[PDB]
Amino acid sequence: SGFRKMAFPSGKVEGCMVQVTCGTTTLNGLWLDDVVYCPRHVICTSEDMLNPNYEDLLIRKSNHNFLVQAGNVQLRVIGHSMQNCVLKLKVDTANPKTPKYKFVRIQPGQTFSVLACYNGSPSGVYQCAMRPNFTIKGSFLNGSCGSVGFNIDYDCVSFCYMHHMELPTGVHAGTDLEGNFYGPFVDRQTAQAAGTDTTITVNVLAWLYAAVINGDRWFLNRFTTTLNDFNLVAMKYNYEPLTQDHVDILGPLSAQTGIAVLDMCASLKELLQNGMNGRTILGSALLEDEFTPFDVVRQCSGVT
Amino acid sequence: SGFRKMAFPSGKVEGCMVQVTCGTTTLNGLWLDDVVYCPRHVICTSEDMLNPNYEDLLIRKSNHNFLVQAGNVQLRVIGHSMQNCVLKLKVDTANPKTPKYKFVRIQPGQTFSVLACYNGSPSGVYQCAMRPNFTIKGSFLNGSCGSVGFNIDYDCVSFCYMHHMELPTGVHAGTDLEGNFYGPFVDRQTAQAAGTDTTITVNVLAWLYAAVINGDRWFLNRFTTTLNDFNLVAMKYNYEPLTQDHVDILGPLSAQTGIAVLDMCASLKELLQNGMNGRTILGSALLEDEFTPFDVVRQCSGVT
Ligand SMILES: *[C@@H](CC(=O)OCC)[C@H](C[C@@H]1CCNC1=O)NC(=O)[C@H](Cc1ccccc1)NC(=O)[C@H](N)Cc1ccc(F)cc1
Ligand SMILES: *[C@@H](CC(=O)OCC)[C@H](C[C@@H]1CCNC1=O)NC(=O)[C@H](Cc1ccccc1)NC(=O)[C@H](N)Cc1ccc(F)cc1
Repeated sequence: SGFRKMAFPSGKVEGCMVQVTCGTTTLNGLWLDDVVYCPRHVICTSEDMLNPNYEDLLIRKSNHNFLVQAGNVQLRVIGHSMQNCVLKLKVDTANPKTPKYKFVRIQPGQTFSVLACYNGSPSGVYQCAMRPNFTIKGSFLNGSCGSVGFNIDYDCVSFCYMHHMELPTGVHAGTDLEGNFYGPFVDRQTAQAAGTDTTITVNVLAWLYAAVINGDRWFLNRFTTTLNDFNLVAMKYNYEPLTQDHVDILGPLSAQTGIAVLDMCASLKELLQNGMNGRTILGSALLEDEFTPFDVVRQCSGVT
Repeated sequence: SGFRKMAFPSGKVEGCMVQVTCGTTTLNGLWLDDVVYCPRHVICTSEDMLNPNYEDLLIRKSNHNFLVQAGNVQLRVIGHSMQNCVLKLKVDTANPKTPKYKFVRIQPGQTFSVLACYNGSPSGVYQCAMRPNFTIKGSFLNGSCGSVGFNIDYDCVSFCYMHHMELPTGVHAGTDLEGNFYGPFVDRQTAQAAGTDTTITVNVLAWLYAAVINGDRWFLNRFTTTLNDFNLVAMKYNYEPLTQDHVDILGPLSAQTGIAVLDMCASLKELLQNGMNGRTILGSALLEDEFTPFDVVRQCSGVT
């Protein structure tokens, strides 16, 4: 029993992290086979911030202008190209520690693990959700760009995020590993705003199931509701509408606990309208929305 | 910016995890050089658990009663012995992935990362604190015994915890890697109770500094206090006394924010006496006590 913010083991990703330096600028890269992927803003200076001419900046760069180090050991760059907002540096040594991997794009509300790195050295691992406004509430400092987010599906590492920037509101934005931003963001220093965020309803319901599995049941009465009645309340509290698909994905948790999905919706409706009245659920005094149904299963079942 | 529950990168520990089977009973082991360490209750059956006579059980077994697997490769056992509550199985091959390591015994209030494993396969990593009552609030299912906790100091893995059992209250108990339990617990299935738990004051103060660094400042007041005055309030609310060494460990956070520790104590005193009033600190409606001053520095400064 117990429930924690649990990340995937990070070893397979740690072995792929490198440092990329161009001029005075250093950030992280992801070394897979004979290519290093990193944010293309490594080729910028301060003069280029508002309107970087990335093609111009890259044409002026040779392979020798890129300094790639793995564990502070230099790899030699033998080619360079741009894909969207990512630079792809071909190196003359393939990474013998490359895991089976895929590049995936995650959907809003889904979670991933982030390996926070500085100067090619991993600092820590934590769990993040892609918010409905396509930002993440990460933990990143200067030097962290090129850190990646990932999930492990079976034995495949599914890379889904590469870190690029922090908005003034303290949230984070980045790309998939093909260099396309999540959300309405660009890698130039225009003033950019995220949309109003909302609460990920299906994930709150999943977390309430995790509480029931762990014995924290005080919020469970034998109440039930309809999907439409629940959504009329959810919207008053800035919760995402619940669809029948979301109901379907909660099936395994409903199956384990014996609590129908719309009964849990009724419990959540009561928690929203009346509050938690000083009580905690799974150690939190707020309703938590960064655990997916799969996250709860995997933690409450022991998948490896 | 940002602040998450962040674990250490787990790759150096992943390479040490093995599966140990004795008859029908399987759990995890830690493979370092040519020794595998695991909980000694692997040698037990149902009737042993009231009062396992572990010396008898161990001496009557042969090396061939132990099946150790690193992935799918079998490691032949060439000796078996017991140190306190840990079994040491000498194997015929040294682990080629053995990191620099130490076995350390951590003090109450300190944090560590847990690599939760099943059948020798890592499943996830999360951060834990040793509670003042010498239990941990972990996330463990059947098959997780032998999972370890650790910190990474420089490039040395400091192993501090190996998982053995769950108390009826839902909290967890285990040993250091010398096989000595934290707290008064024993590896017998008997009614065992943890003493009252208290809140780790120095950690709450570190988390309030993390909040200020991240721009949450509403709870700051203009007052100061003394260690003696504050400690009268701490004991009213079941907080651990604050020591001068705790004040000094907070100095790096005081230096970064310009808020004296005793000023922060005065702010915490008001939070304990009035609560939060439907406001939040770092996205929580409770005072969080599982981040040490170092965890905040390491995260808010980018230690790798
Ligand atoms: C990574 C840059 C790096 O490591 O390379 C050289 C050391 C860094 C990460 C953030 C710093 C602090 N916390 C972070 O998450 N990113 C930047 O500094 C980023 C560079 C950039 C990226 C894309 C367009 C323009 C500049 N700059 C910023 O994050 C600041 N906040 C400026 C900014 C940029 C874009 C916005 F929409 C708002 C604000
Ligand atoms: C690990 C055991 C394992 O993997 O062996 C393979 C068959 C497991 C971990 C707990 C399972 C569910 N969540 C956990 O954390 N440990 C046990 O099952 C443990 C075995 C044991 C260990 C030491 C003395 C006696 C039995 N048994 C228990 O944890 C239950 N809760 C019984 C118990 C034991 C000791 C106490 F103080 C209170 C309750």
